[PDB]
Amino acid sequence: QRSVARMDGDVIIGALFSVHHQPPAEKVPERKCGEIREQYGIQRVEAMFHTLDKINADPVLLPNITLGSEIRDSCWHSSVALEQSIEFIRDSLISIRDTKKPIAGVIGPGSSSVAIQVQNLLQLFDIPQIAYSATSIDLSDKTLYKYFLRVVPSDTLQARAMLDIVKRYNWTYVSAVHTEGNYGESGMDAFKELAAQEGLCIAHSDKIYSNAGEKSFDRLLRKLRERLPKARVVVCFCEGMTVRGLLSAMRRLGVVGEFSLIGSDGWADRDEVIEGYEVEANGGITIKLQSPEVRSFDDYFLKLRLDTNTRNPWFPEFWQHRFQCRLPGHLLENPNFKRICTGNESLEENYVQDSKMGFVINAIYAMAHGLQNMHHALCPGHVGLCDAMKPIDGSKLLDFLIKSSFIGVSGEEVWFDEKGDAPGRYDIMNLQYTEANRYDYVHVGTWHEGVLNIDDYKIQMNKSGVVRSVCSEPCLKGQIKVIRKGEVSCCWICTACKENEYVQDEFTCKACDLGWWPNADLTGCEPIPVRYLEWSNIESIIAIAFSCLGILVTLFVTLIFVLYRDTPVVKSSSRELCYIILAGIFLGYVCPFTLIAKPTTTSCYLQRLLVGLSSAMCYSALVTKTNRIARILAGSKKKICTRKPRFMSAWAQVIIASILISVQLTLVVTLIIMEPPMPILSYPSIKEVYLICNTSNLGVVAPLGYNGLLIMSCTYYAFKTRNVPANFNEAKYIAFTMYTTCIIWLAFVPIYFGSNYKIITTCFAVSLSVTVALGCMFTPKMYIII
Amino acid sequence: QRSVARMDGDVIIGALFSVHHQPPAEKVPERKCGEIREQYGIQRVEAMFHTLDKINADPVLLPNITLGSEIRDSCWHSSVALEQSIEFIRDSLISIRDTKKPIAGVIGPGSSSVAIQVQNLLQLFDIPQIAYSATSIDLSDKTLYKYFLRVVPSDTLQARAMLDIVKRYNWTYVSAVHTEGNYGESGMDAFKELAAQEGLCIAHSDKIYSNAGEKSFDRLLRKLRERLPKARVVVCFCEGMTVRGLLSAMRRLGVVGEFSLIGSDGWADRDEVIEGYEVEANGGITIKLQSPEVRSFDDYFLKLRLDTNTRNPWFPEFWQHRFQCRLPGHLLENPNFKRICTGNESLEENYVQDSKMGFVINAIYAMAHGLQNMHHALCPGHVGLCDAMKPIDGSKLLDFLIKSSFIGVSGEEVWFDEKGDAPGRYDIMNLQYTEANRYDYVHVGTWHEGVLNIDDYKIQMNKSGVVRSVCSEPCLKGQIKVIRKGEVSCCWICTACKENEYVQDEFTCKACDLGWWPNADLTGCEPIPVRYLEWSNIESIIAIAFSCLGILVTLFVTLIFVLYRDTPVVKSSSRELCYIILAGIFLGYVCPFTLIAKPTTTSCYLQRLLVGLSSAMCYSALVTKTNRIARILAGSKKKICTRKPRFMSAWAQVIIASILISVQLTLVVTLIIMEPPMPILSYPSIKEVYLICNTSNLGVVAPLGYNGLLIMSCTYYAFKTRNVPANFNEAKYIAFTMYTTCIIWLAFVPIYFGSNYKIITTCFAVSLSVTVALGCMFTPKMYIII
Repeated sequence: QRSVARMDGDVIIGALFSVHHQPPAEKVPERKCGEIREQYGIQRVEAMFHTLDKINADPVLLPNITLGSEIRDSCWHSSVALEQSIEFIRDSLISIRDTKKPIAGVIGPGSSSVAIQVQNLLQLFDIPQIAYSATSIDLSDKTLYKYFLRVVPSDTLQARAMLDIVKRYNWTYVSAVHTEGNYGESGMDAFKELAAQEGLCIAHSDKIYSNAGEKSFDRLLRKLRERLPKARVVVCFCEGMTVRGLLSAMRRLGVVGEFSLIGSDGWADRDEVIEGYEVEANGGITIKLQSPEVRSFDDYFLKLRLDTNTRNPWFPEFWQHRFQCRLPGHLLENPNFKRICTGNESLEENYVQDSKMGFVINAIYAMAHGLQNMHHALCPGHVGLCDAMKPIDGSKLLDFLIKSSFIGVSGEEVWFDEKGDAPGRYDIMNLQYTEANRYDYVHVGTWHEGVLNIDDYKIQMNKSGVVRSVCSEPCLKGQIKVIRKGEVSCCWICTACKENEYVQDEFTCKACDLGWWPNADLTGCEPIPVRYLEWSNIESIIAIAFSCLGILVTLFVTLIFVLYRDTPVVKSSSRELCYIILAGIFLGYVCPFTLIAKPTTTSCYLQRLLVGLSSAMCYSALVTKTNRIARILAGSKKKICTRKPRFMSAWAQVIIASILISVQLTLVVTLIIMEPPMPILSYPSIKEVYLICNTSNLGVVAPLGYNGLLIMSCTYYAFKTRNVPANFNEAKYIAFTMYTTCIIWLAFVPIYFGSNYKIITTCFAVSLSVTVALGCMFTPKMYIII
Repeated sequence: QRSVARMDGDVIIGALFSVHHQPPAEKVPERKCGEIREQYGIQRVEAMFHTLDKINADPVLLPNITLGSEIRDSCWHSSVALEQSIEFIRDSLISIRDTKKPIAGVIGPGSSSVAIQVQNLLQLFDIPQIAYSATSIDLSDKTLYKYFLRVVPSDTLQARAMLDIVKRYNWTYVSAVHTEGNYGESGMDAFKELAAQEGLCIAHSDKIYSNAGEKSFDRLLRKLRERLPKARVVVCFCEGMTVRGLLSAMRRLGVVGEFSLIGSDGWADRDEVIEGYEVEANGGITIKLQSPEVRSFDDYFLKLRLDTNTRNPWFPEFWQHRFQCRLPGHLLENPNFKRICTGNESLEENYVQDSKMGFVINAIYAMAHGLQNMHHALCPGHVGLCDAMKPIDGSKLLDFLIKSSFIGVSGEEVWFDEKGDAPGRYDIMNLQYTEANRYDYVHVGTWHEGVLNIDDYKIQMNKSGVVRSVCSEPCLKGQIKVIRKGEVSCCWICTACKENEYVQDEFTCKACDLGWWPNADLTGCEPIPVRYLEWSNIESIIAIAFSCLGILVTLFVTLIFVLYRDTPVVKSSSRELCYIILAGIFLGYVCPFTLIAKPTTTSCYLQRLLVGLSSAMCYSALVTKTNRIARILAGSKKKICTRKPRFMSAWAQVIIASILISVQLTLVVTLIIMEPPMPILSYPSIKEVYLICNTSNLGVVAPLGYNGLLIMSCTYYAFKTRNVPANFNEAKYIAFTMYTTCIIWLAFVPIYFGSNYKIITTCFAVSLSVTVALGCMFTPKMYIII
C-alpha cells in the first residue's frame, strides 16, 4: 500500500510534493514509482513539518486554530497524481455529508502539465490549488481555470523582460528560436506579439525539437548564421538541451565568436547547458527567477536524524539512498547497499538548499491568511471556528485568497492580481570568466516589475558597443525618405527625395505646389522666386540706353523743326502732319522706359497702352502724311477714276487723314474693356516668375496686323514714287521707309513667338523700326535744305 | 447513504438513470433527494435488467461472457451525480492495483448539464460515456469532449429540419424567437447561420427570457405588429413556458389568427402548455424526436411483482408512490398514506411507456456490439475474456464503439459518425380540428436524413393561408430595375428601368451606350437604321426633277445660242466663254442627283467633289463671264492700272480666265489628299444615327474662301459698270444677278446651322442660286436677240 504523511489539527491542508521520480517509461499500466528525488522530495516534506510548527504557535496568524497537513506523492506523473487527488476528494465529500475532516486547498502539483490535469478534477469540488512552480501561460484564463493561482510569475512577464533587455540597447530586429511544445511556443508567441507594438521585426522565426537529429541543429545553424551583419542577438526562448545542441553545432563548424545569444529561464545558471562549450557563450545574458535560499530551514533539516523522525515515511529509504548503507534494524532495506551504518551521519555531504523552497513557504502563508480574512469577516470575535465556517467551503474562501497579501519569508511580499499571477521579480545573469579560465554566471542587476536596472559596469566587458539590429540604419538625414521595402518593415532602405519634394512624412516626401519648392533638408515650402523685373536686367541696360538715345534724336529733330520754322517745304506742306508724327514718335519713345516694369493692374494698362496705342498711333501719324499724297497720286493724273470723295480745303483733307487715327484707339479700348489689364504669375519652370501682364497673342496680332495692312495701303500708293519728279526725291525715300519697316515687321513675329523674354524683342523692334523711318524720312529733307 | 442496484457478471456496466427528483429540499449541501420519478426512475431500471437478460441467454451476442450492472441515482442534479461517479472511478483504480471489478463505460445521465459536468470527470480515467438524451450543441467539440457518444440527434440536425420546412413552402422572411440560456441560443445561432448561407433574412430576432414580466411578453407582440403583413411567421425555438406566455399575450390583445407559429422540440407533444389557449394554436406546425414504443419491455414490466424483483432497490419502496398505499410489512415506509397495500396489485394503472425506453436499449446494445468487436479483435478464437483485455482498456474500447453499428429494437439502425452524433430521424405534428371542438396533434409526414416527406392533404386545411412572407413581393417582371434594397438582397424593391437602362444583371439595371438604345429584354445595347437614300424617295424625286429640268433648259438656251449664231455679241466675241457657263453649271445642277445618295468611298467622294470641285466649276462659270469684262475694264480706257495684264487676243483671255478656274479647283484639291472621305456615324440623338459623309464647317467653306474674293474682284470692276451703256445694258443685268445670288449664298450658312438636314439645304439653295443666273442673263439674251 502507498504510504502518506499526515499532520493533525482542525483545518487540514493537502499537498503533492513529488516524492519519487517518474515511474519507468513502460511500467505506467501498473504505474509503480521509481527512485527518491531528495531535492524536491525530502527537503519539501520537511517544509510542511516546520513551517506548520511556526504557524502552530504563532499568535498573530491562526490564534487558537490548529492547522494540519497531508502529503500525497505525485511521482512526477499525472496518473499517480490523479489517483491520489480522489482520496482527498472522497474523505472531504464523505465528511461534509456525515477521523476525516475536509481538506481546504492543495499546495500545488510539481510541474504545469499535471497542474491542468489535477485542476480539471478540483474545479468540480470548489477547492483552490495554489501552485509554486507551474509557469505555463494557459493556466491564466479565468473562464476555464478558476481554482488556480500562483506564488511564481507567469510567462508573459519573461516575454516582457526579454523585450525590455533587447529594447534597452536599441536592438529592434532579432532572430528567434524556441523549443517545440507549450513552453517555448507560448513564450515566443507572447514575446513576438509584444515586439510587434514597438516596430521590432523578428528577422528569423524558428522552431526545433529537443531530441531532433544533429542535422536539425546543423541546418538551424546555417539558417541563423545567414544575415550575420544584420542581426546578432538571437532571442532563445529555449530549454537547456536545445541550447547545448546549438553550442555543440557551433563547436563542430567552429563559428564560436560571432553572435551574442540571450537565453531564457531554461538555462539560468546551471552548467549542463555549457559544460564542454564554455568558449561559445561568453557575453551571454539569461533571465532567472529570484527564489532566495531560506536560511530558516538549513538549521532544522541538517539537525535531523534517522532514529528520531517518525512523522516522515519515505525517510528510511532517503537515508539508504543518500548513504549507500542498508539498515536491517528497521524494515524495507535495499539489497544493493552493503556497508551497514549508524544514525550518526553528516546530512552536510554536498548539501545544497533547493532553488524553489522559498516558494513552498510563501505558498502555505498565502493559504493561512485566507483563514484569517475568513476567521474575522465571517466569525467576528471568536476563539476557534464559529459554526458558519466549520464545514469549510471553497467559493468564498477563493475570494478571501485572491484579495490576500502579506510579507514573505525573504522580505518580499506575496500578493495575487486579478488572474492569480504573482509579482515578477527577476534577476539577470551574464556569463563570463572573471579569474583564470573559470566561466561563471555573474549577477548584473534585476528586472523589477517593468523597472529594468541593469548594471553596465558588470554587463559585458566583451567587445565594444555590439553591432545593433543594423540591417538598415537610421539613415534619416536631410532630404531623406524611408522606402519601407514592401515585404519587410525594419529593412526599409535609405533614399533621398527630389528637390521639389518636401518631408511631409519621414517615409515619403511630396512635391509641393508650383509657387514653391522647400528649404534646406526639405522641411517647409517657402515663396521661392521673388526674382525682380522692375528696374532692369543689367543686360537690358543697353536697351534702356538705346531708348534714351532715341529720346536724344527726337530732341535733335525738334531743335531743327519746331523753333526753326524757316524752311519753304514745311511752309508749302501742312505743319499738323509733322506735329502728329513727332507726337507719335515722342509717345513711342517714352514707351520703352515705361515697358520694363513689374507689371501690376495699372502697370498692365500702361503696358498694353504702350504696345497698342504707341504702334498704332505712330503708324496712324505716318499714314496721315502718306494718305495726303496718296489722295493726290490716285486722284490727280495717273489713276483714272470717276469718283471724287474729298472736301474743298487742305485743312479738311488733314482732318480726313486724322479720321483714321481714332479708329485704332476704339479697337484697343474694346479689347481692354473685354479682358482687363491684370498681372499674371508665370511658372514655365520651378525657379521662374516673370510676372508678365495679361497680353495674349490676340492683342499683339490685331493692332499690329492692322498697321501691317496700313503699310500695304502705303505700298499701293507708293509705286511710281521711285522715279516721280516730286519734291526733292522724298517720294522714293517714302517707298524705302515702308520697305525697311515691313521687312523687320515680318521678321519680328517668328522670333517673338520662339523667344521667352520677348518683351525686350518688342521694345528693340519698335525702337529700331521707328528710328529707321525717322532717319530715312528726315535726314535728307533736313540736310539738303541748309 | 444512497443505495445502488447491482447484478453480477464478468464485465460490469454503470449507468446514471435519474431515480429521484431534482431536490430543492433546502439547497445542495444536505443532498437529500426528492420522489422516485417512476416515468424516468424505476421504469428504466428493470429496462436495463430486461436488456441484460436478453444478452446473458442468446449465444449470438456475448456467448460465455456474462454482463453485470451498476445502476445509481443522479437525483436530476449537477452535484449528486458528481459524488456518485467516484465509486466507478474508485473501482477501476483499486481493481487494477489489487470482490470489486472494473466498470467499462457510463450509460447516459438524463439531463444535458450533468452530461457536461460528469464528463469533465470521465476523460481523466478514459471511460466512454454513452448518452441517451443529451441534446446539446457543444458536446460535439472533439478537443474538450472525447469520451462521449450519444444515440440521440444533435441540435444542428433539428435546426436544419426547421430550415427545410420553411424552404419547402417557399418562405424567405420570418421573425425569430428563442428562450435565453444554452438551448434557444445554440439552436437559433445554428438556424441563423443556415439561413444566412441559403439566402433567407430573419425579419426581427426579439429573443426573450422565460420568467420576464407579462409586459415583456406584451413587448414581443408590440414589435410583432411591425411587419405583420410582410414577415409574419415566427420560428419559436423555445421551451413550452415561453410559448404559454406568447399565447397568453396573443389572447390578451385579440390578434388571434394573423400568423402561424412553427414550434421546436420544447413544444411538440406539450398539450399542458396549450390548455386554455387552443384558439391561438390552430395551424401551427411542430417538430419532435421519433422514439418508437417498445412492446418487449411493456409485457415484461407490467407482469412484475413486489416479491420477485430482489435485484432492484427503490422498487420495494415505489409501490407506495404509484399506488397511494402504505404497507407495515415493508420496512422504511412513508407515513402520508393510510390505505393498506397488497402484493397482488395491477400495475397498468394508466401505464404509459416512456418517450426514451427505445433510447436506453439502443444505447446498451451500442456497447454490447462494440465489445463483440473487442472480443474478436484482441482475443480471436477464444471463449470468455482472454489473457489480455482484462482489466478492460479505455482508448481501445472507444475506438471499437465509434465503429459500432447494428439494428436497434425498433427496426432502425444505431450508428455513430466521428463526433458521437446519432442519425436525424424526426417526426412532424400540427394542431388541427379533427371533430367537434377537437384541437389535437396529427402526424403529417417525416424528415429523414435531410429528405423531407410531408403530405399536404393532412396539413393546414387552407389553400392560400400564410402569404409569401417576403420583405418585398417577387418584383421580377418584364424589364424591371433592381436597387437590391441593400438591407437584404432577396427582398429587393422593384423600380422602373430608365429608357436607356438595361439589366447586365437582373439585380442592376444600368445605362446603355449613346445612339445604342437598350434592346428588347434588356440583353445589351442595339444600334438603329440610318437616314440615307441612294435610290429616289418623293423628297428626292423633286430634287432629281430640278437636276434634269436644269439640264433640259440648258439644251433650250443652246438651241437659241449655238444653233442660232445670229447673236450680236457672240461671233464678234468668243462662243466658248458663253458656253463655259453651261459647262461649269452642268456639275452644279448635277449636285442634287449624287448629293442625296448613299455614303460609299466613291459616291461620298463624288459628293465631296459636289461640295468642293463641282461648286468650284459652277462658280468657274460665273468668274469667267464677269472677270472677262473685269480684266478688260482694268486693261481698257474705262479703268486704268499701273501695268498691262492682257495679251493681244481673246484665246489668250480664255486661258487667263482658266487661271481663275484652276486656282478655284486647286484650293479644294489640296484638302482631298489630306482627308480621304470616310463615312462618320455622327449620332445627332439616341434615336437617330443619320450618317453624314466626311463634312464640317471647314469642309463646306473650303471653296467659299475664294468664292468671296472672285465675287468681290468682279464686283469692284462691275460696281458702276452697270451704269455704262453695254450692248443692251447687259452689265446692269450681270450686276443685278451677282447682287441677288451673293446675299442668299451668305444667308445659306445660318440655315445650315439652324436646320439639321444640310443635304436638302445645300441642294435646294444651289438650285435657287443657279436658276436666277439663267432667268436674268440667258432669258433676256434670248428675248433681245430673237
